[PDB]
Amino acid sequence: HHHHFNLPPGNYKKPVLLYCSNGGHFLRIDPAGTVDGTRDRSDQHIQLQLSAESVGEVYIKSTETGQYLAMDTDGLLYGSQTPNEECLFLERLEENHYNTYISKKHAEKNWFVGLKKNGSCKRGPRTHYGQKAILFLPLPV
Repeated sequence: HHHHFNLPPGNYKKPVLLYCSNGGHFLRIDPAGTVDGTRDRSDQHIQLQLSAESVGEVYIKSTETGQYLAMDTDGLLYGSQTPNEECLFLERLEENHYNTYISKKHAEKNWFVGLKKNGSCKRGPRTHYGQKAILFLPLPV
């Protein structure tokens, strides 16, 4: 393990919005496979369903399009039509409160899912422990 194992409470029984407190955006997976954040809670591409592959390891899927959130070899988030190794994330508790998602494939490099204040996704190498961009709260739909 390259990381701690403090896990968040709550389960995967229902779909959630992944809210980034950094700029106040909900994680959005566009039908074209594009990923970013939006502040519009009426958007139909921010509803996500998480599922556990192993304890603490999850897939994050758009309920609207069925796409899986994934992080590519250069650190960019994208929507994948099929589940692959780039779609698994280590879900952890952070600052005793928030949920963070580390790319399993690139866990040794500490590449996180994160949104900037302007709503754009952060590239894996630009993320790290301590940033506000990596902190999410799973709000009920």
